[PDB]
Amino acid sequence: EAPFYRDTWVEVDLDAIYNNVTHIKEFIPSDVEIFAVVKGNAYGHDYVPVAKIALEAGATRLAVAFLDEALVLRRAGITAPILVLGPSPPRDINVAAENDVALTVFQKEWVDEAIKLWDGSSTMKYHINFDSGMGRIGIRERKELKGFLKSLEGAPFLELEGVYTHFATADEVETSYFDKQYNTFLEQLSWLKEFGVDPKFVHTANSAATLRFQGITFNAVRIGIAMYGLSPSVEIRPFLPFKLEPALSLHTKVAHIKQVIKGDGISYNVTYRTKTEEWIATVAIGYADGWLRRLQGFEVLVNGKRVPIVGRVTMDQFMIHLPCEVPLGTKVTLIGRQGDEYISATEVAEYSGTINYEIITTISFRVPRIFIRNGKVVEVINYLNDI
Amino acid sequence: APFYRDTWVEVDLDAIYNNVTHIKEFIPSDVEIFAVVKGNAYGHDYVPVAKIALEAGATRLAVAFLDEALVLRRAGITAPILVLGPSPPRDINVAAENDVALTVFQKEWVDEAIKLWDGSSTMKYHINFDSGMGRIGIRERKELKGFLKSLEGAPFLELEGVYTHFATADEVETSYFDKQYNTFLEQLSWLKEFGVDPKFVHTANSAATLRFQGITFNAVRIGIAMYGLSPSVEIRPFLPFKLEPALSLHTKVAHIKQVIKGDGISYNVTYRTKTEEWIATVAIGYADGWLRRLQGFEVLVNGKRVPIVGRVTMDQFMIHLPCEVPLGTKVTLIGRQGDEYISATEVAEYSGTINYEIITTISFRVPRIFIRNGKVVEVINYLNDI
Ligand SMILES: *Cc1c(COP(=O)(O)O)cnc(C)c1O
Ligand SMILES: *Cc1c(COP(=O)(O)O)cnc(C)c1O
Ligand SMILES: [Cl-]
Ligand SMILES: [Cl-]
Ligand SMILES: [Cl-]
Ligand SMILES: [Mg+2]
Ligand SMILES: [Mg+2]
Ligand SMILES: [Mg+2]
Ligand SMILES: [Mg+2]
Repeated sequence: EAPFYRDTWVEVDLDAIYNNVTHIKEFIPSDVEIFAVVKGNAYGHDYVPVAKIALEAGATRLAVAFLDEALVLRRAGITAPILVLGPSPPRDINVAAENDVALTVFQKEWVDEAIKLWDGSSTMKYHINFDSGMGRIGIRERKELKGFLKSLEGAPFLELEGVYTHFATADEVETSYFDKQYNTFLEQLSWLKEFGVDPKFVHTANSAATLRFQGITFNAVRIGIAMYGLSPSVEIRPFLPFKLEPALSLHTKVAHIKQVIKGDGISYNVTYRTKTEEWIATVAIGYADGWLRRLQGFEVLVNGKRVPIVGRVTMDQFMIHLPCEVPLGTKVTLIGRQGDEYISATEVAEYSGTINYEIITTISFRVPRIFIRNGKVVEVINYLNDI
Repeated sequence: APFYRDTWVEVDLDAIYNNVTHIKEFIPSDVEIFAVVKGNAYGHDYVPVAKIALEAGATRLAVAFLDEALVLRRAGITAPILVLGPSPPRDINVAAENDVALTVFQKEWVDEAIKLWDGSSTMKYHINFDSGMGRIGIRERKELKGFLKSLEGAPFLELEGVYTHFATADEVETSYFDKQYNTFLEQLSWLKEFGVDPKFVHTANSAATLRFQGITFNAVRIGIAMYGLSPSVEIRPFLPFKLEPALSLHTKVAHIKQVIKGDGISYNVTYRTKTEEWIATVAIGYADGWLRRLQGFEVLVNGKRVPIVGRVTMDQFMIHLPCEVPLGTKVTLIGRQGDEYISATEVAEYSGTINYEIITTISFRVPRIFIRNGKVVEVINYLNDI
C-alpha cells in the first residue's frame, strides 16, 4: 500500500475485471484464447494489477501499445506472452527478443533495417498485422505481402507467432463494413497460403466483435474495454449478451466549503457568478489529472445528489455548487456510484464530446490507484512515489 | 532513460533558464521567484525544471499537492517548497518531516491537525486569502479570527507567508484585478489588525508579474512564463520581453502507404480518401494526451502542415501527406520544424481550450529529452521508473 497525500483517487475493483474476463472466457469457444489488452496504462486502471488479475481469470496472453509498456510487465515478474500491437522502430529488435516480447511486424523496410541492427543471435517473435479496412497499420496488398516475405528470407531471426487484423466498425449496429473486413481478411489469409506461410495463430476480434459475431474468434480474441466492464459503444450496449461490471471509479473529497454571496465570481475569468448566496465546495482534482476544462457544467455526485461543476476547472482543483453545507472531507464521486445514482465513464464522455476509452485512459499518472479484491484493499499504487 | 518508441517531448533547458533570468532581471532585486512546477512542471517534468529554475535564480518551488513536493525532495532538491492546493490534515507530519510548507486557511484543518500531530514535528504554512478567485482561502474577517483562535492550540504550526491569487490577470481590462488587489490589501489590514505580521507576501502569477506595478511584494509565483508561453493571446503584445518556448513534442513516421480512392481510415470510417492518397501513421494517440478532438488539426512533416485524418486512436493517428516520405521521417506536433512552428496555443485554440491544458496533459508514458547548450543532458522515461 503506497502512501498518498491528496484525497483524490481511482478505485479499481479487481473482482469486476476478474468477472468480466471469466464471463468472456465462458462465452467464447473452449479452444479460443484471450489477450488481455493493457495498453494505455491498462486503460487507466494500471498495467500490472490488471494484467495479473486477467491472467488469474483465464486470459493467457497480454497486449500493449509499444515496447516500454511490455517491459513494465516483464519487470513485474509477468512471464505470459506479450504482443506489441502498435508499430515499433527496428532498433527494438534485440531488446524485444531478450525480453520475450513479440512485435507487430508488417513492412519489408522494417525487416531490411532489422537485419542491419540484429545482434546475430537473438530470435524475435512477430505477428503480421493485415489491414483489412482499419487503415492504421498492417499489410493491405498481395504484392506488398510478397515483398515483405522476400525480405524475411534474409532475416531467419524473425519468427512468425501469429497473424491478425482489427475491425473499424464492430461497435456500429449496421454491419456492412464489418462484413467487408471479414471477407477481405480471408482473402489476405489466402495470400499467405499462396506464398507457403502458415499463419499459425490467428486473431481478429476486439471487445465489440467478440461480444457480437459468430465465426470471428479464430484462435484468440483481444479484449480491452469489455475487460474493464464498459460497452465499446452506446449503440451496442443495449444488446450485449451479458452484464459488464465496471471496474474503475474516481473520487475526491470536499477540500473547502464556503457560502459565497449573491453575484460573486468563481474561478478564472469569472465565468460563473452565484445567483443567490450559494454553498460552493472545492475539490483537489483538475485538468492536470485528466479531468478537463470541457467538464465545466457537468454534474458530479455528493451525498448521492447530482451537483454541477461551476467556474473554470483549474489545473489542480475545481468548484461545485451544493444545495446544502456539507462537512470538509465529504466524498465527491466523479465516476462511480453514490446511493442510487451512478455516473458512468460513458456519461462523462458524452458530456465531453468523446468516448469512454478516452476518459478512463487519460486519468493522470499522478492520481493514485487503490485496488480492491473481495471488497478489501489489497494494493495501492502511487506512481509519483516511483519517479 | 532508454525508450523504445520514437515519440518524445524535448525540453530546452536554456529556454527555461533564460525566461527565469529575464523575469529576475525585470522584477525588483529584493523580490524572490517561486518556480511553479505543479502538474509535472506543466508537462516538462518536475525535477529538471526545478533544478534549472533554481540555477537561474528562482529561490523557491511551488506544487499542487504534497506528493509532488516529495518527488522533488527525493531528488535532493532542498529549496523551500509550498503546496498551493488544499491538503488533508493527515498530511501534517509528513509535510513537516520533509520540510514542505502547506497552504492552511481553515480552523477545521487546524482542529484536525491537532488530533493527528505526532507530538514533535513543526510544520510551516502559508495563509491563502481568497480575494476573488473563489477557489480556496480565507474570505472574511470573522473567518480569519476563528482561524487565528484555533492556532492557539497548535503551537507546532509556523507561519511562513501569506498570499492570494488573481483570477483575471491575463485579461486586457483590469477592473476585476484592481478589485482583487484592493480586497487583498484589506485582508492584509485585518491580519495586521489582529497583531500578526504576514512575514512574506506573494500574489503575482506570470501575467500579473509581467504587467503590473505594486504587486511584487516579497515574491512572485511563475508558471507559464517560465515555460516560455504567454498566459493569454490578448496580453501577448503587452509583454515586456520575448518569452522562449521550452517544450516541443515529436514523433516519427511509423507507416506510410498509398491508399486507393474511396477507402476508409480509422474507427467508424469517418475519413475516406478522395484519390489515391499517401497516408502516414505515427505512434502517438489519446493515451499520450493527444486527444480525439485534434482530428483535422495540421501537424508538421518535412516543414509542411498536413492534416490528421480519421479518428485519433489510443496510441496512433494518421496523416494525409502530399507525397511519399520514408519511415522515420520526423513529425512535429508542438514546436519548430523547418520553416514552420506550431505553438501550444495553436493546438489549444483548435481544441477549444488553453495552452496550459495542452502541455500539462502530455502523458507520463512519453519520454522527455532535456537539451542544454544544444546537447542532450538527460532523458527521463517515467515508464522505466514504475
Ligand atoms: C485497442 C485495441 C484492441 C482492444 O479494443 P477494445 O475495443 O478495447 O476491445 C484490440 N486490438 C487492437 C489492435 C487494438 O488497438
Ligand atoms: C497555477 C498557479 C500559479 C502559476 O500561474 P501561471 O499563470 O502559470 O504563472 C501561481 N499561483 C497559484 C496559486 C497557482 O495556482
Ligand atoms: Cl490496426
Ligand atoms: Cl453473427
Ligand atoms: Cl487560490
Ligand atoms: Mg464582497
Ligand atoms: Mg458520506
Ligand atoms: Mg466480490
Ligand atoms: Mg495569541
